[PDB]
Amino acid sequence: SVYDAAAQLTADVKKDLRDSWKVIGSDKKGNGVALMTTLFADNQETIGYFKRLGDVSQGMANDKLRGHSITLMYALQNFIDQLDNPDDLVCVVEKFAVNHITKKISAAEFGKINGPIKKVLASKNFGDKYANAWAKLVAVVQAAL
Amino acid sequence: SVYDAAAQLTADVKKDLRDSWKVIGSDKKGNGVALMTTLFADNQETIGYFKRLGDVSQGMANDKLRGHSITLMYALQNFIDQLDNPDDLVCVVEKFAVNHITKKISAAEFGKINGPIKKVLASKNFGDKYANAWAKLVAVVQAAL
Ligand code: HEM
Ligand code: HEM
Repeated sequence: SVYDAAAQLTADVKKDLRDSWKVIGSDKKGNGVALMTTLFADNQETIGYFKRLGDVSQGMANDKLRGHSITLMYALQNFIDQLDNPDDLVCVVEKFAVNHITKKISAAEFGKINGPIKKVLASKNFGDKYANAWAKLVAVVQAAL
Repeated sequence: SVYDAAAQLTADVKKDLRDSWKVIGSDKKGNGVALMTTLFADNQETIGYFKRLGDVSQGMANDKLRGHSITLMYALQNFIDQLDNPDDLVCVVEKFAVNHITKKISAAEFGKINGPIKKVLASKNFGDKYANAWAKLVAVVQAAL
């Protein structure tokens, strides 16, 4: 239940999400591409889903990948801004869930983003505490897939 | 090209876009839904394109419409944040252009959003000068359609 999952975002979890987002969200292009390249490097079996982006190994040089990556960061910005109201968080999460359901992305595969998030956070000195907080947010999307 | 349309956005235009967005972008749920409902009221012929959202006459109560509207405002947030780097603005604009091209939305049809934007801007007392500035930003997207 996406609603029960949203209920797991306690005061402490929301605080850690906001605090870390303040840093990671400051460079959407840089960290956005970092997230995607890490996903492709650690889970090569997911590259096939991104055929529209062309050669993803080009990273920042790939205009389609850069556009996609920046936009992805605004989806996270959206989630963070909706933390105050569970009803609004759920409706935006379901909107993005549909985008992935159409691309045939399951809850299990969506969860493969946790590894990359932990790595990007770690490179900014945010440890497991923050990685686990973000895993709870990702879990809300997984509940809608 | 799209680059040309973006590179032509002057300092004065960017100033008006940012100043007005500070206001209309401050209430994404409220102004986002207002934009969509106004589009449906003045351009009823577009209602059919949004069948995935269900009964759009339900307004704010429609969770699918609310989720869509909030997300639309983040696409605008994206554009506004990329104003000073045409290269980044272009790649994000082309990304969203693809979303509409797949939905069979022509450049002329995309331009129908100018009416709703002008009305929402006016509701906050931003006049024709601001409506003209936004029309120039919409024109960047039209260059990709
Ligand atoms: C933090 C997690 C993630 C977020 C917030 C996110 C966000 C997004 C956004 C905003 C889009 C654009 C939707 C559109 O306009 O069609 C997108 C597209 C896509 N996402 Fe994700 N995504 C995430 C994780 C993943 C993962 C882990 C996979 C795959 C294992 C995945 C697969 C896809 C695919 C295949 C597309 C379509 C790309 C294209 O053809 O343009 N996403 N995602
Ligand atoms: C300020 C201008 C506009 C912006 C920034 C914008 C933004 C968006 C965004 C972000 C999406 C979601 C993309 C996706 O996840 O697939 C979307 C979907 C869509 N847009 Fe727009 N849009 C604008 C104007 C228009 C206009 C004027 C029309 C119609 C004449 C239109 C028709 C559509 C349609 C049919 C969809 C698909 C909705 C669905 O089935 O989920 N858009 N738009």
